[PDB]
Amino acid sequence: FHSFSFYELKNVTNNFDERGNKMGEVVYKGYVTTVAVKKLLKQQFDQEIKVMAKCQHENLVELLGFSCLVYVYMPNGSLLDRLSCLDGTPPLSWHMRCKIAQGAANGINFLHENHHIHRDIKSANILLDEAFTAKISDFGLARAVMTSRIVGTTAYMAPEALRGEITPKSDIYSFGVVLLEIITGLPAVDEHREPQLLLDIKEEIEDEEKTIEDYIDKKMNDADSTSVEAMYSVASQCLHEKKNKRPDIKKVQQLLQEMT
Ligand SMILES: CC(=O)N1CCN([C@H]2CC[C@H](Nc3ncnn4ccc([C@H](C)CC(N)=O)c34)CC2)CC1
Repeated sequence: FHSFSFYELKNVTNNFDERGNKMGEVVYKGYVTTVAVKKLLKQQFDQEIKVMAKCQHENLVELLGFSCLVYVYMPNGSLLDRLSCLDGTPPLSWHMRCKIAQGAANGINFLHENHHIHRDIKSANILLDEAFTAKISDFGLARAVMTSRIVGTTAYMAPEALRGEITPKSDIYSFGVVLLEIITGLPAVDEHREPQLLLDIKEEIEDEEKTIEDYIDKKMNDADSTSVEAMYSVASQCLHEKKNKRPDIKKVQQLLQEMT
């Protein structure tokens, strides 16, 4: 990685302009080569560099350098934003959704093959490059087992992860939630919606209260029941309450390939 100075990153962000250079959180839009600057805690900074040095893959965001963490800028933002058509972007087609799901699984496979647990798999952490290729980001919580500090997004977390367990099996559950967001175009949690949690639609379908067809994102024109049901079957297997009954990432990756 390339080592940068604080002023060397201050003026590229136009003196950290909150609008306009602010992307979110804090993340700022600079130029070196279009880049994403994450200004931060110190413990999570060191781990982020450690994971990025060993983990290089086409389905993982690339770290450019450090100071502040600089990444190559993903022109099509997050999968979360694209699924909600944020800022007027056109809906993702079923064909693109399938490639994104496959790409995300390839990224998680690489992390797991290298004995790494992500711990924060979610659609906000799946970035999209110039060709809409899935790029897994945010390795600040990533680990190479119990914990007193329960971390992550509750809407995506496995039951054992909320109880304090750290296991690659929890990454599988979280990926299952992402797969449901891809099928439905719905956010994992919505307080102004019934059911509030998306993972709960699995129960509604299993109890025959509703069908998968009832939940298919209506903002697509190219979905077919066969591939939609095959992705839902993967999502359902991933969302097993018993961690040992979930498929490993290699089986998920295998099932998503047989889908196309
Ligand atoms: C409410 C509203 O307007 N928005 C629109 C903007 N949106 C976000 C803002 C951050 C953004 N992050 C990144 N973009 C591009 N490349 N890139 C490389 C690494 C990173 C990040 C540090 C990691 C990450 N997982 O975010 C990025 C993704 C889209 C929030 C909702």
